[PDB]
Amino acid sequence: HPETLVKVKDAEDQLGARVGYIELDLNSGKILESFRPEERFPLTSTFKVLLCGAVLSRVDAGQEQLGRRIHYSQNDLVEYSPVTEKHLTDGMTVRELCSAAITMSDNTAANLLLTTIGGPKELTDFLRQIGDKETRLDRIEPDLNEGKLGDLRDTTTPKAIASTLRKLLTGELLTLASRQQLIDWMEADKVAGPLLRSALPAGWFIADKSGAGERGSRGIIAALGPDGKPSRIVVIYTTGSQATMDERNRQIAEIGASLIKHW
Ligand SMILES: [Cl-]
Ligand SMILES: [Cl-]
Ligand SMILES: [Cl-]
Ligand SMILES: [Cl-]
Ligand SMILES: [Mg+2]
Ligand SMILES: [Mg+2]
Ligand SMILES: [Mg+2]
Repeated sequence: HPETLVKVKDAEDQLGARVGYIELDLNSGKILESFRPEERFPLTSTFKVLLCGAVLSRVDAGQEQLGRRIHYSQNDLVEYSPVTEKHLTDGMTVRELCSAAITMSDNTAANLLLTTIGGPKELTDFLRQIGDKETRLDRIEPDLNEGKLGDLRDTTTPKAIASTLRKLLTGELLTLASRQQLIDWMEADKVAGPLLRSALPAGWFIADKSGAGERGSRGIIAALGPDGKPSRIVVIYTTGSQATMDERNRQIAEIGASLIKHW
């Protein structure tokens, strides 16, 4: 909607950075709205949904078990690891790690999951296999969050990741049980959801994953809609801003508020 595009432009002006935006119809994949849809942005922590997709593909294939216990050590622990820092001595199962990575934004959990699949290159190969030609993961947390100028590492485009999320959450890439488990993780309540959840109306469905990195990187991918059922995918990315985190959050949240208002 033009009203949403105005809010995307206002965000670029206020934040002093590029903003990328896409909305897709969930059922058809038709592009409803877009702004800088094929420009590159850091994935930031939005990659964690793609990662758990890859894990679930391996579960479907009999190559991984959700109940497999992963044991790890103190120097696997990186910053922003609220769940994994509670399990150094007992380990965590693969399903516990995906829940932690997606719902609690746990960096160590995502790194351990990356190990389970064989690393960033294997995630990139899985993406290529399912038809995503743009998205790339090169590094693990927190390195992938650096957001360096002119660096193509750990980037996607809004259009590419929107299409990939649609492939994972709908149709036949994952089994129904896997599809439902990924949605469950993404729908689970989080500690704070400033970008879309905070103002989302009661009774709306939302399955989302946000990310924040260095150098102004911020992103969210989501499936959402009224009446407890998703009907659109929205992706919003920015990088480069040196505005405060609160200002960055507020400008992105206004884009979401407009999407909902003019739905
Ligand atoms: Cl454009
Ligand atoms: Cl573009
Ligand atoms: Cl492993
Ligand atoms: Cl959020
Ligand atoms: Mg050990
Ligand atoms: Mg649930
Ligand atoms: Mg809820």
